[PDB]
Amino acid sequence: GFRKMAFPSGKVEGCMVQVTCGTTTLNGLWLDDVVYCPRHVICTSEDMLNPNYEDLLIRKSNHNFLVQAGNVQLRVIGHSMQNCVLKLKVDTANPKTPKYKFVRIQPGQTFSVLACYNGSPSGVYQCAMRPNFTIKGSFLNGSCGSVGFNIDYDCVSFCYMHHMELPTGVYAGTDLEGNFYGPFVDRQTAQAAGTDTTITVNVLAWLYAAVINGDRWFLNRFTTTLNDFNLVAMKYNYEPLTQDHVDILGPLSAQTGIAVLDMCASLKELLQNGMNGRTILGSALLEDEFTPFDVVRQCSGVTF
Amino acid sequence: GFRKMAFPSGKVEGCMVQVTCGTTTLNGLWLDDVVYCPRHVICTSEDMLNPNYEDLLIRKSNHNFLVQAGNVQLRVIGHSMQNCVLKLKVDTANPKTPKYKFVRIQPGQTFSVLACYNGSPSGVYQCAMRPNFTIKGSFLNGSCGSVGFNIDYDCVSFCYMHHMELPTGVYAGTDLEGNFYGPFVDRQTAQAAGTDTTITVNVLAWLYAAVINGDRWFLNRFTTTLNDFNLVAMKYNYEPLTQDHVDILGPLSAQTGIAVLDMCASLKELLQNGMNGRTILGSALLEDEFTPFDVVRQCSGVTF
Ligand SMILES: *[C@H](O)[C@H](C[C@@H]1CCNC1=O)NC(=O)[C@H](CC(C)C)NC(=O)OCc1ccccc1
Ligand SMILES: *[C@H](O)[C@H](C[C@@H]1CCNC1=O)NC(=O)[C@H](CC(C)C)NC(=O)OCc1ccccc1
Repeated sequence: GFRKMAFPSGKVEGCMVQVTCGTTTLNGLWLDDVVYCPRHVICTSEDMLNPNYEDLLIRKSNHNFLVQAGNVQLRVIGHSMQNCVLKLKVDTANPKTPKYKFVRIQPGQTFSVLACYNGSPSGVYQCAMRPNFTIKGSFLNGSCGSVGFNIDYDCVSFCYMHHMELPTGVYAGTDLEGNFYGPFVDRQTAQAAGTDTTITVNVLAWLYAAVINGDRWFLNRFTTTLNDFNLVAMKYNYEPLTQDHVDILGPLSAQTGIAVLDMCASLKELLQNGMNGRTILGSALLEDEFTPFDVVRQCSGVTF
Repeated sequence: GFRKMAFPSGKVEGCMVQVTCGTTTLNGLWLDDVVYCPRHVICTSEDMLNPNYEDLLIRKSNHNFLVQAGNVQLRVIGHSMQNCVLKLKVDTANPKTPKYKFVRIQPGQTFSVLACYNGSPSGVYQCAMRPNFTIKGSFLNGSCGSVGFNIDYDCVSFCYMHHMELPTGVYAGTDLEGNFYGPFVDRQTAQAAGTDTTITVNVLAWLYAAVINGDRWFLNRFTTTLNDFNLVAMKYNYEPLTQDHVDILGPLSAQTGIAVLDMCASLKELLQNGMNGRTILGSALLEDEFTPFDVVRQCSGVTF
C-alpha cells in the first residue's frame, strides 16, 4: 500500500477564523494575538481588476474588519499590510496556538492544505509546490486564506496561503510573509504560469516506493549517465537531475539495491515507451508529488 | 480543480490511544469511558496462525491491558469481546469525545482514514469500501485500530477499524461492532478477496465532476439504454447500473444538462477505446472512489 497522505489537520483547524470586510468574507489564520489573511479582503468586485491596495487600505479602520472564531467576535486593535497579506492584531491570543514556524518552501517540496470556507474546515489533501510555482488543488470562491503546512513532530511549519485561481485551473498564493510563490500578482488579470516541468527526483522517489512495495515490472537491464539521462529529461519537460538529487535518493537506493542511474534508465524507457496500459502503484502515469522524504516517512510510519 | 479530499481529522485525533497487551502494541479508539480495539492485540506471533480467541482472552485480566493517552495511563476496570473487537472500560470518560455514531457503511461509499502508529496520528486519506469489501490504503505493522469515518456537521460517523493486509496489497477490517466487512477472518491465513468490481455510479459521478470543471473531450454523440450499457459493464467488471443509481445522479445530470444515459454512452466508448493517452481531471484511468455526494459536496464547498 502506498497513498497520497495529508498530515493530521487538528492543530491547524484550531487556528482558522473568518474575516469579513464589507461584503467580502474569507479565511484567516489566528496565531498568538495576530490574524493573517489575504489583503484582497478589502476589495470590492470592481476594485479587483486593478486595485490600489495602499489607497484602499487607507479608507479602512480596525472596526471595519470583522473577525469571527466560531461564533465569538474578536476585537481588532491594529492592522497592517505586509506584502500581500493583512495582519490584524486582536486583543486575545489564540489559546489553541500550536508550536509553529513560517517557512518559504522550495519548488518540488510537498505540503498539506486544509481547505476552508467561512472560517470552517472543509477537507485536507497533499500538494506540491510545482517548479512553476503553482499548485494543483480544489479551491472555490471563499477559500482564500486557506493554508498549506508541514508538521515536524509538534511544530507546524506554515508555507502557503491561498489567493487565486489561474486560467489553467491551477492555483497561486503566498508564503505567510505575503510574498507570492512565482511571478503572480493579486489582481484579476490574465496571468501566465510557465511550462509545467515535472519534478524528476520525486518521480524517481515514487519508482523506489513501487519497488519497495513489490511493483517491479518496469525495471530494465540498462543503466545510463546523468548527462545522457538529462538529454531525455529535457525533451519530456523534466527537471535536470543533479548529484544533489542522486545523494538525496541514496537512502532509497541502498534500501532497494537499485543504483540511482539504473532507475534513471528505467524512467527513460518509461518516458520513451509509455506504460503499455500497465500501472505503477495503481497509477497510469508517472507521479511527481512525493518527495524522497515523503516516501521514507510513509514507508517507515513516521508519526507527529 | 477537483481532488481526493479527506475530512478534517481533529475530532478523531483526540480519540486515539495506544493499547498494549504483552508485546503487541496497537491503536485504540477512546469514546466516553470505553476503548475499542482489535481483539488480536491479545495474540502472540504464534497464536496468530490459528488463534482461539475465547481461550486466549480468558488468560487475560483488566491489568494486562495497558492503555495510554499521550503519556497518561488509563485505568482499565472492565473488558469484553464483541465480534472481532475488544471493549475496555476505563475509569475516565474521554473529555474530547465528539458527537458520534457507529455505522456499517455500504459498498461503494467513501470515508476518511486516520492512519495511526502507537496511538499517534501519522496521516489522513480518503478511501472507498470496495464492492469486494476491501480498501486501498497504506497500512504497516502497528496500524491496527486506525479508524475510518465520515463527518456530517459536528457528528463523527465511525465506519471502519483496521485489522489486516491481504496478499493483493489491499486491506480488510471491521465496523465498530467488530463485524468484518466481507468474508475475512482475523487469522494469519491466505484469504481470497473476490473480483474487484468497479463502482459504476461513482465513475459516472466523476465524469460529471469533469464536465462541471471544464474537461469535456470524452462527451460523444451517442446515448444508450440501461440494459445495453450493463452488457458492456459486465465485460469490464463494472457493477450493473440501476434506476436507483440513475436517480442518485439526477442532481449532477440536471446541473450539467447531460442525461445519465448519454454519459453512460460516453463511458461505454471510454471502456471500449481507452483514453488514447489523454487524461480526465488529471487521471489516466477512470476513478471510482468519488460518490455522487462527494462530487456535490466538493463542488459546493460543504464545511463541518
Ligand atoms: C479568494 O477566496 C478567491 C479564490 C478563487 C476564486 C475561485 N477559485 C479560487 O481559488 N480568490 C479570488 O477571487 C481572486 C481575487 C483576486 C483579487 C486575486 N481572483 C481570482 O482568483 O480570479 C479567478 C477566478 C476564477 C473563478 C471564479 C472566480 C475567480
Ligand atoms: C495490525 O497492526 C496489523 C496490520 C497489518 C500488518 C502489515 N500491514 C497491515 O495492515 N495486522 C496484522 O498483523 C494481522 C494480524 C492477524 C491476526 C489478523 N495479520 C496480517 O495482516 O497479516 C498480513 C501481513 C502482511 C505483512 C506484514 C505482516 C502481516
